[PDB]
Amino acid sequence: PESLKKLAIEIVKKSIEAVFPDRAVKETLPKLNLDRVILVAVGKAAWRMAKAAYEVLGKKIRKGVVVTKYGHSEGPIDDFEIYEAGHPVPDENTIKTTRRVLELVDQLNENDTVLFLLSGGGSSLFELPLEGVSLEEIQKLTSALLKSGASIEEINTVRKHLSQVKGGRFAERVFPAKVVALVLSDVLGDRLDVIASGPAWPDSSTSEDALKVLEKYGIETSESVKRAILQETPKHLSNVEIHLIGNVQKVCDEAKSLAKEKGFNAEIITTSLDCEAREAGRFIASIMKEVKFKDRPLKKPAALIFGGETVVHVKGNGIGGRNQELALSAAIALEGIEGVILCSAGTDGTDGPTDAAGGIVDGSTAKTLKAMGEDPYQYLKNNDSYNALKKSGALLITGPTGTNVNDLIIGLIV
Repeated sequence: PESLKKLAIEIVKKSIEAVFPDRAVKETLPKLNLDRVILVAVGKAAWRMAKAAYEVLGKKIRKGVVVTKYGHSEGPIDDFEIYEAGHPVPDENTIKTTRRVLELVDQLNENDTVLFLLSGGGSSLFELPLEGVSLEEIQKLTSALLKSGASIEEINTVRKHLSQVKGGRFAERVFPAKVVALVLSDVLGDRLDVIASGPAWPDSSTSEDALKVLEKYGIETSESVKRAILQETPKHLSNVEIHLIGNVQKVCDEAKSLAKEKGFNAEIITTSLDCEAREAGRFIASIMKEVKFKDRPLKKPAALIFGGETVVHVKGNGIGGRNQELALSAAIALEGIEGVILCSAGTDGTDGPTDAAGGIVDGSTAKTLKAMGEDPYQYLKNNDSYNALKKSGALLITGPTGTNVNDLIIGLIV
């Protein structure tokens, strides 16, 4: 009873380890046989990904540079240059460090290779406007577009046409050298045209597209900006190889195999979960009830695996997060059923603005709350999932993982 809870926590903890930067790199990079390497690592996981590459390659790296969030770097790595910069918004340090990265990659020859180690936050952490466009203008134009209700693709079209590195321009500067990118994806569906706005990915959108977006949302812009946009972005790239070394699929696969390794009939139901968090908790609960009482779509002992990135339409003023709402909603749906554990987790280690990664619940959780005089629906209505789970000993606390590939959910039935 106690032990099944422990079993699911271990599976969740060990599944996430499969996408820690160190292990993700070491399980991929050696197979690629890289030589004459300039290492460029950008992202919230930049420092650990760089350290792991150094250990694989050593002096085959001729120069290394690291840009990550303030407070994220963990000291020297041989003689690599270690930098930190603005996130979630780019600042003067972003400009400085990006400018330095372009000094490291210009005038390389066909025989050289850039090892591009990429994780979350790269739109903010990797940026240098085109000559005559200001960072402020970029900050302001983005915010104007968001507020006006522009789509992420429309924001992206405009951003790529204001930048020296987005929209494939980075790969274009590395030319004639090769780009081999290792990507640790925090974007659902691992869309490389969106991840960091595709600095080593061709930009299918045009200057015309960018200007039509601004016109569409009535956003006024300088002459400087409009004539910066007229410089078309690379429509094709010949010097790039991309490998996804971490994403939500890898994490689901590892949980599937860890679960099998423990005697469970295990399957992945989906890795593209994106609906409302509380409604997803009920759907998953309904599947668990099918297994429990009808022994399908898996026979007991069963392990159902889910991955994705749910959302919460915030109506109240509580504290919580998507994974904690998904768990709290499920505990309501599973009240009174023996033999069921559900465990949800942000692979961050951080669900909402909290120290918890998610929830760990069963058929007693809701009645533990009722027996204390609390009402589970009221915590959910008020978006106060964190507190409901703390009161019933159902918070999953992992700590920061040093990675982010969205959400893992696991349901066990016996």
